[PDB]
Amino acid sequence: SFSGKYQLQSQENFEAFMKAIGLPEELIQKGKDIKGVSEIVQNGKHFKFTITAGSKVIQNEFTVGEECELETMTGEKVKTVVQLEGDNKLVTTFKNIKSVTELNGDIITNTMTLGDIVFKRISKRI
Repeated sequence: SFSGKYQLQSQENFEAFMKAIGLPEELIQKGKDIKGVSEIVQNGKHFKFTITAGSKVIQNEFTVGEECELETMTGEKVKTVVQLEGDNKLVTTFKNIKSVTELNGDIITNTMTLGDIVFKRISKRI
């Protein structure tokens, strides 16, 4: 069940992922200490998610199966549609990033693999 407000506990590769895409060392060292609340609201196919990322709040929505324009960090828009397996895995290919987001009980992993980089957030359902 995806309807919940999931706050960040243990963050693996924030320095290696953010410098590989295009972000500053000041916002990497500021947002590593800040535990960000990553909201997800499932209706069914529509998913309205609100990520509180450091200072600025970045909110977007995808429809499962049908094409969706989500904001990428370096650019502006990316056509990348999510497939839902088992009521737990949200799998998509973003800007060369395999975003594998599995729900295990009352947590959520977000494993964004950019080639050799493995960016693993572990955010608990709160």
